[PDB]
Amino acid sequence: ENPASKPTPVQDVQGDGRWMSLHHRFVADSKDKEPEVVFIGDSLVQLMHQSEIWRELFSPLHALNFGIGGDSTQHVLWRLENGELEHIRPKIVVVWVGTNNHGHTAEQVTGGIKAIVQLVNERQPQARVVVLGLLPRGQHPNPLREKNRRVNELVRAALAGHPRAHFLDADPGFVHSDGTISHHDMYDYLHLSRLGYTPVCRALHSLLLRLL
Repeated sequence: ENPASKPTPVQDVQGDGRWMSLHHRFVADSKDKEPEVVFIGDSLVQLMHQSEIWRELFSPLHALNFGIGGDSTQHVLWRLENGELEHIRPKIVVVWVGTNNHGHTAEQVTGGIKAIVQLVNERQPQARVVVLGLLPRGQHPNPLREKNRRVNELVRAALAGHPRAHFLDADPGFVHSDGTISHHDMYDYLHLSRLGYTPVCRALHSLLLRLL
């Protein structure tokens, strides 16, 4: 198997069960709410909710945010199969995962992303699926930049022929001419500051408004 597309939960090796607590909260959310849009993915999705761009741009859309820090594609796949898509009928599902898939080749990660789109197409066939490109990372040029770039190419190629599947590259150009990423945009060269989220969320919001 491709480990990126084999659904599996995160095993708790620390002891406080926080991952499973989050999953259960999201399952409860889906059970009790009627979102038009659901966002699912890793910390880039999760921390988008810690506003203050979420309330102005995405709350009005009737959205649920199921981002979980540290998740790889297989974790998101498992969550979608194990309750987070139940009791809802969203118009759009936004997917943003793959940067945490350490140990998986770019091809494998792409396979994971395609599995997530397929699952969504099966369980929520009426929904359009938006997949965000993986952002660059690291202060200077490094292998993860090339990897994430390659994933984006392969995913873009994969979704090109997909009527209601949309690939969005939300990168406004975080990697500068000198090859650096500014801590003003990504405070730790991975997670986005408020300043970093602005153009990303702006790009997403526009697309969501078209589709909607």
